[PDB]
Amino acid sequence: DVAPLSLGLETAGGVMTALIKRNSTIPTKQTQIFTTYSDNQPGVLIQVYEGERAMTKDNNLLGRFELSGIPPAPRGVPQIEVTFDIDANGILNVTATDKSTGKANKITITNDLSKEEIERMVQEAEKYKAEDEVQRERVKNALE
Repeated sequence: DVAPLSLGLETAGGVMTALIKRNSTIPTKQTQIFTTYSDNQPGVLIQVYEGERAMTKDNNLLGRFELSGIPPAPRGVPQIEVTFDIDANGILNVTATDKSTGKANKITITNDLSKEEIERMVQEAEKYKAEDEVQRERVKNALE
């Protein structure tokens, strides 16, 4: 019925950027536009995470994929359309599309987390909220 944890990707500096918030009713789909952190960046590495912590290293890695062939441009210029989709079965599909070329790549996360594991993660996020925000502040929608 609901997404037990927020689902997002890593933005520059290892920042957790959530596309689907914890407790969102499913099926659900959210889209955000991202960009490159470096000049003439030829690709973006999409790193899929689940959890409530501000930094991705403190959340659970679900999977990674690369989107290559980004045409040369200054940092912050390319437009990468990222869509997180949860179907009726609770399965997550993540797609990244380069708006200039139309090139897309995707990953489907399979469940081949218990109530206590989810509760531990939510509680830990509440306990370390300040340390987490300090780390986030020092390091917007740019991807590496």
